[PDB]
Amino acid sequence: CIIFFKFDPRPVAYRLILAANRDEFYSRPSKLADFWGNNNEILSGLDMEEGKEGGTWLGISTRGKLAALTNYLQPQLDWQARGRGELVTHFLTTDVDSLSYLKKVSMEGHLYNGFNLIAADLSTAKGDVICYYGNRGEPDPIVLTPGTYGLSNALLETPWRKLCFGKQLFLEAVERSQALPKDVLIASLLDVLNNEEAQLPDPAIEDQGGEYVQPMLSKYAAVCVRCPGYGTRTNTIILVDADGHVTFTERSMMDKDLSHWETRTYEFTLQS
Repeated sequence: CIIFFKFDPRPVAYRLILAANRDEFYSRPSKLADFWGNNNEILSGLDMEEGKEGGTWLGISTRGKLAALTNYLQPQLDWQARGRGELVTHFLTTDVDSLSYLKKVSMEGHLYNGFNLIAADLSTAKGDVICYYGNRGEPDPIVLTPGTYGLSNALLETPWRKLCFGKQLFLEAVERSQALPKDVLIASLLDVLNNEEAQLPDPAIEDQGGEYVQPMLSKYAAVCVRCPGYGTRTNTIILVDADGHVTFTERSMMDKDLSHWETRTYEFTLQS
């Protein structure tokens, strides 16, 4: 997976520009993004793996909650651990602020396989807040300062070459698009997320992934990952403009087919 986001709580301009790839085994059942929840207020794709249905990796609510998760690359997993898909879902469905929520997750981080979690509260009145915690890094969640961040399958801002390369492409796309309609920005960011140029060698990927990543290395080290049976299945763009207007674009691989894709774009305004 790889996520880039620029956030600016005091637009002088977008409050949030987010571009994310979900990398996963192509066999894992998923539902394309649509609204769900008791008031139809949550927008996200959904995991449909048997026994883990309703988890997700990225979502936003019309009340302004946003969260995102990436797995931490490991040579071996604990198959008895709690599933990570509930971490985003539980934030989106409850009324706990991002920092308090991550503090509670941190107390239980040892119950999951490795993960990175971003949780955000978007409030046109109270001021946006974005926090970060991962259970393979420091124990305390942090409150992020405004800026442009990258997150892949190490920790926040770990300088994997694919992260550094993707971040520069992301920033260039934002700059190229500045004086143009939002459709150009979204198009430019979809192009970034489909860049398959591997950034190698990467000793950091090799060290963290051990033997597991060796047969994947030549493809894993790109923004858009194309491995046998595994790779970039979803491209998601989320824009929040200064007025709280949200645009959510999800492009999804269909029928396990690299030539079949479906993209959905939704618009809504953040509610107070």
